[PDB]
Amino acid sequence: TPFEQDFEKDVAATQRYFDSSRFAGIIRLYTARQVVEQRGTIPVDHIVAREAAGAFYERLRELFAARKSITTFGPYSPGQAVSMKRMGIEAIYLGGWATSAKGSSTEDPGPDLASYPLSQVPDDAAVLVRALLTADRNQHYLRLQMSERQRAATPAYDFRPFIIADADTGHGGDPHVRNLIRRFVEVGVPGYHIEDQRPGTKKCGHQGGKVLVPSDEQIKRLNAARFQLDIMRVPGIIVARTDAEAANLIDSRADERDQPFLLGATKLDVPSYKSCFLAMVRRFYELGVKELNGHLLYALGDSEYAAAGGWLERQGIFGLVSDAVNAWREDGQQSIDGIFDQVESRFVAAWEDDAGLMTYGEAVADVLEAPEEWRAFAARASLHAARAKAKELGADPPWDCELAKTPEGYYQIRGGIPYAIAKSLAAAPFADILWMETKTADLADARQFAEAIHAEFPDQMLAYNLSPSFNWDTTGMTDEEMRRFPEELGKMGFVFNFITYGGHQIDGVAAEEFATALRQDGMLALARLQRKMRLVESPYRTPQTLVGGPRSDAALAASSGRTATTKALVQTEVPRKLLEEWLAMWSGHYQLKDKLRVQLRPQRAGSEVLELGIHGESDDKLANVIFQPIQDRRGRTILLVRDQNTFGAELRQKRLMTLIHLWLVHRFKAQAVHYVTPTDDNLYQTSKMKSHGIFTEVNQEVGEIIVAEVNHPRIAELLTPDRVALRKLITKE
Amino acid sequence: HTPFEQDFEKDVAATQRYFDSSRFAGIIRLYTARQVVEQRGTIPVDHIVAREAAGAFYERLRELFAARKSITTFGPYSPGQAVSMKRMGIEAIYLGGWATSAKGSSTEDPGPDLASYPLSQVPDDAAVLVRALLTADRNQHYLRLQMSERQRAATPAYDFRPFIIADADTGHGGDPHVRNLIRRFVEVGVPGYHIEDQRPGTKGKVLVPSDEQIKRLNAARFQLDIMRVPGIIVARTDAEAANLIDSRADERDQPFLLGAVPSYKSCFLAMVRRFYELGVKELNGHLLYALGDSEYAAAGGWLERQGIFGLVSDAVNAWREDGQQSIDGIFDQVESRFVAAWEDDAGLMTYGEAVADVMAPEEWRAFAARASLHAARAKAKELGADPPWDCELAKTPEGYYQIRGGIPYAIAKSLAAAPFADILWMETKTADLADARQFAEAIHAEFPDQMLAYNLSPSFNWDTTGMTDEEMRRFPEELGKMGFVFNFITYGGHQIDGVAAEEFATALRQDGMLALARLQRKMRLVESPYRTPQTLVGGPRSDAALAASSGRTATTKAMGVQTEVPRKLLEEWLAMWSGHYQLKDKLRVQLRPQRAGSEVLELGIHGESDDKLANVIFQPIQDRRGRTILLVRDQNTFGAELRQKRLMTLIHLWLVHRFKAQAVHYVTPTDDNLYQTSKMKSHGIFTEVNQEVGEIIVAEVNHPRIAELLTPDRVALRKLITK
Amino acid sequence: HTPFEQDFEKDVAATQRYFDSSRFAGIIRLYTARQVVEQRGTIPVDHIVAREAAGAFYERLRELFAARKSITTFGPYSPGQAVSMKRMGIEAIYLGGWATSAKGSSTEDPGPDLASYPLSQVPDDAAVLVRALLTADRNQHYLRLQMSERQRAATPAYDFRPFIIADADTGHGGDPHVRNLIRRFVEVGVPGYHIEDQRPGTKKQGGKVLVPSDEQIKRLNAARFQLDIMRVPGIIVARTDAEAANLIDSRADERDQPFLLGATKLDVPSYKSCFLAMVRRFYELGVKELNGHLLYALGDSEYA
Ligand SMILES: CC(=O)SCCNC(=O)CCNC(=O)[C@H](O)C(C)(C)COP(=O)(O)OP(=O)(O)OC[C@H]1O[C@@H](n2cnc3c(N)ncnc32)[C@H](O)[C@@H]1OP(=O)(O)O
Ligand SMILES: CC(=O)SCCNC(=O)CCNC(=O)[C@H](O)C(C)(C)COP(=O)(O)OP(=O)(O)OC[C@H]1O[C@@H](n2cnc3c(N)ncnc32)[C@H](O)[C@@H]1OP(=O)(O)O
Repeated sequence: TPFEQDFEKDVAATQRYFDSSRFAGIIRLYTARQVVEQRGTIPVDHIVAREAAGAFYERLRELFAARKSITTFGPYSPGQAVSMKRMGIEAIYLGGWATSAKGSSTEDPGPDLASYPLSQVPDDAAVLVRALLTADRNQHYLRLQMSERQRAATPAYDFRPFIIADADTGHGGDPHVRNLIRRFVEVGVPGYHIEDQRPGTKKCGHQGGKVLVPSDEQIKRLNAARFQLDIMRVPGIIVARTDAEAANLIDSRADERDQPFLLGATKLDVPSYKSCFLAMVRRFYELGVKELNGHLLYALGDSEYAAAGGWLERQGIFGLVSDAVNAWREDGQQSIDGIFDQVESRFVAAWEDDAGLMTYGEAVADVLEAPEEWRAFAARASLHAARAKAKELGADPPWDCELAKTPEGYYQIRGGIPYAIAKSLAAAPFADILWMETKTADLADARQFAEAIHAEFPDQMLAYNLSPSFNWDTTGMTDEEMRRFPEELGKMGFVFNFITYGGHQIDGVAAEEFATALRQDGMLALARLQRKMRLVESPYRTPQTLVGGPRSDAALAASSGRTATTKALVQTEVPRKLLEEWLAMWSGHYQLKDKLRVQLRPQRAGSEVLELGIHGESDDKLANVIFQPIQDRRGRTILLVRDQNTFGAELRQKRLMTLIHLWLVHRFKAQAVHYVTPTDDNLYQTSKMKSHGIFTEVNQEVGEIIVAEVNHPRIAELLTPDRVALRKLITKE
Repeated sequence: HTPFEQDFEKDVAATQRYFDSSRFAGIIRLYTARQVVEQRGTIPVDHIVAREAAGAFYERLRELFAARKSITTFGPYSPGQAVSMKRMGIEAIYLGGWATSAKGSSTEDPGPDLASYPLSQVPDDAAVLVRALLTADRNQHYLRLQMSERQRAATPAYDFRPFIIADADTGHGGDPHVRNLIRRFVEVGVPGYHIEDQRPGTKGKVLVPSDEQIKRLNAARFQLDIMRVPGIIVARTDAEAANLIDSRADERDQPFLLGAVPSYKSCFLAMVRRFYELGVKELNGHLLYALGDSEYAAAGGWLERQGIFGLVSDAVNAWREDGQQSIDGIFDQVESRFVAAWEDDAGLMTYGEAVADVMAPEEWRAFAARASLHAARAKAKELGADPPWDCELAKTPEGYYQIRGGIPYAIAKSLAAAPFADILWMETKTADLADARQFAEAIHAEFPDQMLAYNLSPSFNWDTTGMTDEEMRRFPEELGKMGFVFNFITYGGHQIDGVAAEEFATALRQDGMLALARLQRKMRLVESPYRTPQTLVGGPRSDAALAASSGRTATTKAMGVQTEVPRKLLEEWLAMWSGHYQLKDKLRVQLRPQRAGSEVLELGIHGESDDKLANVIFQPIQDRRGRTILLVRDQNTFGAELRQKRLMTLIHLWLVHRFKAQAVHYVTPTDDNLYQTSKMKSHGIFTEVNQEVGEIIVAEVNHPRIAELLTPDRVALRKLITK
Repeated sequence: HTPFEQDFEKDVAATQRYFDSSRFAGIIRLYTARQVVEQRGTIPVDHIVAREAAGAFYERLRELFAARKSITTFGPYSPGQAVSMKRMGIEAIYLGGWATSAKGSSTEDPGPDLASYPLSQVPDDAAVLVRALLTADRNQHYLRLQMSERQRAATPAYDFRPFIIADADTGHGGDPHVRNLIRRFVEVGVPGYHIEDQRPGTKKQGGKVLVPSDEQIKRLNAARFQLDIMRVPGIIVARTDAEAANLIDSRADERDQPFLLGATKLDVPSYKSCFLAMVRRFYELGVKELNGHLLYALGDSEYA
């Protein structure tokens, strides 16, 4: 029947899609049929996400093969996202941290607990996608107005939405994951990252209490994600993150893959950690601190309280409680917060110490005093399997992991890179990119991970996070090592590397500076910003054009049939064009035939150190000057020159650099020029420039500094608009 | 009287007292206390955030108005920016439609400021700011409770009250739209709102009549009264730059109406039809109208006589010559010449100007300026003047009347609105104190107590004004003197957000992770809260919440380097110095940029009273190989009795160590500077010292001697201080 | 011709064909194919739900028009009601501002039909209906796949295509507002929209204010422009409220001028003057409540 044919057709199409190279080495826990059953009859098409996912994945694969990588950050505004793409960053990251910090109209801003509605990050992403798509429409409108030559001169930016957004833990089970993924796709996001934490379990300001889930639950999240993406015909990029490097807890011991990393007590005559904790709290309560009534949460038996009480007595913890409660009364019954913390820390240490906390592998290893054969077996063995092997070998050490459980019921695990590897390997067949969460930026830790993964999956693309809070200047790395760090990640197969909430940070610094500047220097604060924007030729210079006014006018013209009523320059800096005209004379006299362009930008971003460059038709830098203007206390300006070049030998001793100096002196109203660590050429140059009368006086501490005082009469003479004196200078008359 | 009637009378009385309070002195309501109470229903509501903010914010503005002072602010583009400006000590916040338009939302594409977003858009934006501020306050207060009383007197507490004036555009329609818009602002906690006298969706600037503007303001006040919020209503006029108005009905606008030949409309459509007929199919705007043959004929005749049809032929030929591309540019050329021709021939002027051409001259001008059309005609006919004047003839195709925009019209509008508004605001493009004065003086002549507001366009090129840097610095203070109490850089946040993103993206591609290192260094130097971002967003208070929620059962415990030479080092050296010369004064070291975001630093030594005893304004510079030089531009040991005791030598030792300096350059040194550096050479701090008297000192650092002095035993250092 | 120029010319040609298709027979556009393509940018988008619904829905209406037949429907107040009426075999759905006003939202108090809600309000309502219909279809189709061939022939399959004509009120302002409103409808899958010739925020029998025909036409043209950009052949319904209207906010348009009322006894003072004078008398006789005259600055001569 037509009905059956339509079905078989889509199943076949879906099957081809499944079997395409895109999903090589990917396992699905469902059939093409199971996907088509969900799709209904009325066509839908999430084209933005579909096309973005394709190009973005192909591009990452390309960079993986070349051992290169994208290095990006999280934009905190649509403007920031559009800006990054102009500056030529290929892809964008969007994180839950910044989403948490920003809040919304109904969500108070706060810490990254992923406590917002699951719609929060997609809602944020939607703004970025609309910003990018709009930027593209505005760019394309302007480019249509341009001539072919203008189009080859002005650059076209790539505003495709290559985004990998934060899906947190999935915000629940499979219905939550699918809903979350659906919301991302619908707004055009092609990439999503899911971590192996338990939801609503995150702590701030502690180096403890990070709770993982079993690997089977993580895998089902990834599989659920893939299912949803398949239904929607979007080849979305699934990033599987593990938090196992820094984790201490897991909410279940059911999965065999996690059981090697379970910690347990070896001294079994010790009472449970839970019992001992609650007994300690109950003692505080009984001694009269009514505040600490946490024990009322549980219904623990008298036998357990007794046993636990005995242990706390022996170890002198009950002693510390008495002392603490007495200190509490002495102070005069104030916040117990600080005093309780003191006792708890000492209690935890005492329990850990006495209980003999280790893995089952470590426990059986102690009884065997081959050693290294066992470690390898333990690391890949379930609990039931490891016990069987040990008993066969005549080892049967006392080991109980139930005894080490927290009050909530979370089991303790040995966090570290080995555990991160174990988890990531299990997840590799269900994910396109793997990511080990890290606090510390360290290439050795990254290598350990990357090598272990690639040993079993040579084609597995990776991702590396860079915490904005991590103090880089405590690593002891050189500036040059810091510069190369992103490239070193790329070499190890980490293709997508991100400064999570970079946008949040730069947004803050900028607001602080401008607010301070406005109170300090009034409207000069805005003047200085505007100057900065003109120098780098920022689009924000003309903000009406930036947001898309030209295209909007066009729309109004179309809407109104051109009936809508539309009827009713002072120089701020010495223009680059002036030097280009001088270089036209110079190029003429020496008969060079190369049209010379002048460029003046900061040598690096947001630097006071400028670089003037002379560029040929091939865009080769013929000459340059790296300098920085400095004012004295009265506002008198000095040009400080750190480097200069007329790179071509056959362009030297023709006063090319003298023309540049004349422009720089005029542009910056310079009274003097200081050359720091001059060369021989520099001594010869400045001495002759003194003879031509550009400088009145020239002092030279050979090898260290040249100080050249400007001859203002002679500058004025050369700058006369008739260019008589200037023509003589160029021709050497 | 029944309980029902008593409850009513009570609230009416309470509402009447509220009406009559000094807060609303000189304010006219077009409704009674009864009319407000009958809207309120039975079930209590309380918009406390907006209510309390409005009270404090209004009192504060009144305070600043009487002292001839003012708040100078900008529009934050993020909740972080809004919280930041309050830390930096800015008292109030502006929120504008421009930035809201530019940002967009999950369902709104970002774009130009046409106020084409849903009326909920700006309130939704404001809600984030209010929540950010309220949360900042809760986080601050939590931390301050943990502090001791001496820590609380040491650390400063910032004011995070939501003093916001948000953009209500044109009101987004009639009274139901205005009330809905105001309601949405109040519900999210905004205490101030600004409404302009434009026609919606016309952003060629079209005003509305003053009666419509007033009804918007009155509608706003009504809604605020219902909600028991003494909200700050800002009445803006766009009449300074306007050319059109969508009605001639209001008497207050009639003095500014321009009037005249065939109608401007007929002549325009005939011109367009000619382009169409000559073969430019693109220009078919004439199909919008059903203009009669008689009108087309008349209009055609006029265009022929004046040679406009001539210009069309020429234009269409140029269009074909180029090769039939966009007519946009060519049509504009012709339209401009056409407009000029029509204006010229029609004799386009106000009715006052028309009768003036035909009682003294100056007596008439004064009468015309305050007279309706019917009134001005009556007076003229009585005086035996009856000039030909038709304003219908000058109407645009849409039907908008033409008006004489300018500061005089802005004044006329603002004066009519003054009894219904708390703050008046003349929209301006150009920053100009003379234009501001003209406005301020005219308003204050009739309303001495009327508070004003001044907008500062981010796009306005300040360096084209010809003002000095010092004049630019004083501009905000000069506004404050003329009674402009609230002055704002509309979308400042948008601009600074952009520059920051450009720089960091460029920095990241240029210097990799050093781009982040440098940002972090900057944050440490100014001691920014963003240094510890976990604390900033409110982690400490969140942990407390988790402890309460869990009864301290939730597991938080586990089982199984100096980045810069610290200021403290110098403080310890100054403790030795203070000791030897027996000063009782504990000396504090401060090193911040001399002005915001500058490479030029200022090290300052501060006493217990926070008086600056000494300072050094310097800036580190690298050569091409990375070698560092300290460039000193100024230096002071301000107290004469603290001089020649090697105070400045200790500071230099620290600066040289902190910045790994190989040399020190002093630019435009004084005599004291020559004496100082010469003696510092004798103590061995410098190896060589060259001095071009009055111009520059170059001092090369003696690394052996620096290392010696920095030895942790401080033997050499002790000798230096005491000798 | 460069690849850039070729891609442009291609889309303009495609757009021109679309313009000239029979679908838009007798329809005037005040803009060119070029002016539409200029707006579209580079990155593909596709509003397929609205596009396909618009096609089928328009063809079906044309069919019924030629047969002198019609769809008789109502406005569903819930997604359940919308799905239900399709089961009962009603072909198309209406969605009105009245019900949207009466229902309110999480931030909008329910109230009279003044179209004072944000312009996003009715599209937000429509989005629920479209999702309800699309979901009903997916649920139906899932069950029908489980059924045998015989069962399929037995049990009827309902048509849950989103044939909706939704209320765009007056356009909620000028062309930017209309285009934004239309865009929001299309994005959620609505293929039909109705725009009336009233002045916004003017609704109250009597006191019904119309706008000139040139302004109404520009709304419709602005709507068409937006639909063309988005490649959706959307059904534009032009409503007139002129049957019961008494007022118009301008006399500029020639088409309305035949219907203008005027005074023939010219020795009578203006209606405005007489109204304000009446109110001022109440005020002067001591009713302080009636101070509406303070809104205007009417001269002494006019008051006299
Ligand atoms: C700035 C610093 O602190 S680092 C030192 C700068 N950079 C370098 O040393 C890199 C190598 N050097 C160079 O590239 C070039 O020689 C530069 C940049 C120093 C000078 O560039 P040029 O284009 O040659 O300078 P320009 O032509 O303006 O020279 C000005 C005068 O000095 C003369 N001059 C320049 N270099 C020399 C030389 N090596 N020997 C003799 N005379 C010289 C020129 O002939 C000219 O005088 P003239 O026209 O009367 O003969
Ligand atoms: C920095 C520029 O670009 S120009 C700005 C210069 N600033 C001023 O002129 C402001 C007023 N002057 C001053 O405050 C001083 O010049 C300052 C800034 C040097 C501060 O002075 P001090 O804190 O006394 O500097 P300090 O004591 O470290 O001087 C180092 C040596 O020079 C000596 N010295 C300082 N001033 C004098 C002087 N006027 N005459 C002789 N010797 C002097 C000191 O005694 C010391 O040597 P000694 O103790 O072995 O004899």
